[PDB]
Amino acid sequence: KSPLTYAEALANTIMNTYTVEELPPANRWHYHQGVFLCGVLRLWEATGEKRYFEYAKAYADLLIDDNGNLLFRRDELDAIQAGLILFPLYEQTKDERYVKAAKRLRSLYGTLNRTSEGGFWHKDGYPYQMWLNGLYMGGPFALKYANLKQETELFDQVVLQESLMRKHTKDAKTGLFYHAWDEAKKMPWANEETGCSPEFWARSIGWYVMSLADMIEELPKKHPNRHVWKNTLQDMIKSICRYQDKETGLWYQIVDKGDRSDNWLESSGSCLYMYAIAKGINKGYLDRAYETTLLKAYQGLIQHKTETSEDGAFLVKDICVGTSAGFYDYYVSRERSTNDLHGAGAFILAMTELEPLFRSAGK
Ligand SMILES: C[C@@H]1O[C@@H](O)[C@H](O[C@H]2OC(C(=O)O)=C[C@H](O)[C@H]2O)[C@H](O)[C@H]1O
Repeated sequence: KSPLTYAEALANTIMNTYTVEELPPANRWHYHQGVFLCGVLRLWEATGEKRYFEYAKAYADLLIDDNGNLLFRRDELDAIQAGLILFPLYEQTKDERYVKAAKRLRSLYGTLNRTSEGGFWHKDGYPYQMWLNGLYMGGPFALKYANLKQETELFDQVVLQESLMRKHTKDAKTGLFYHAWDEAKKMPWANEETGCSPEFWARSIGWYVMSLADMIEELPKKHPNRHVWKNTLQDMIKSICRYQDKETGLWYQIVDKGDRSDNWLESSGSCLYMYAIAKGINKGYLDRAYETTLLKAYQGLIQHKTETSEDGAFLVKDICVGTSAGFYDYYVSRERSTNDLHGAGAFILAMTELEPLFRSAGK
């Protein structure tokens, strides 16, 4: 029941399930594998087991050639996320192929379309729409690159993107942030007055809090946002925990509507909150009192969402598949999948930040 034990169990199950050539979407550079591999590389640093490092490197090498060339969806913030695996790979090998690949992804920022205030469109196919998920897809990578190449322009970039998102999607009443915002107000889900989508979808908010929790330490010392983001995170975590499931300790697909019978407890979102809370506590951004909420979620997660198959495979169920911006009925109707990379990555990542607290609990 130690966090890392489950993390390795799930990691090995996924790796045994897919060769790096099969890791879905097969032979594509995408954030599905990106988040899972970020988890795998984090587990590597925590255990020192070379095969976690080698598996991640295998996927990178399948897509990045001898000259650092990489094929990717050029209009999506989503394409940048996997770039996060390039930093630990480069730091360990010093192979310039990874820095060259990272530069191709970093060069995308200047080619992307933006809203009138400068917020990146989530994709070319989603004109003038900012989705919370985008903060994680393009934020952390930008800061990691900023520190690697001493390009301060990227600090301002992330600060702007984050402020624009919070400004347009944060709900005063609940403290939760709406999934998406359409400056053009052309999408059917765009509120005629605010331009926001109608629901608080767990994972989207989860991507946001994990981002804040990880990006604070990347900012230069004394940076104005070290305090802005810490405070934003405290308020969001406070808001989020107000909706934790009293019985299971988990969170619902649609955060603020757990009473509805068509709603349900979703795994990846819960894990992302667990990660942000654990991370926040370890870095001193959140009151250590949150440890109980965290350990309660861990208990419910393992108890209600995990099991081992007759064959010995560790399974995490109720992970929502890739999802777009929409209405309530669309969100609750999303396919629930077992070991979907969205959830596997979130699960493993959460276990790596949880472990430390788990071992110092009571001290
Ligand atoms: C190409 C597919 O586009 C969407 O269906 C999904 O990606 C979106 O949803 C999510 C998510 O966390 O569910 C994250 C991305 O930021 C967003 O673009 C699929 O995952 C994509 O494969």
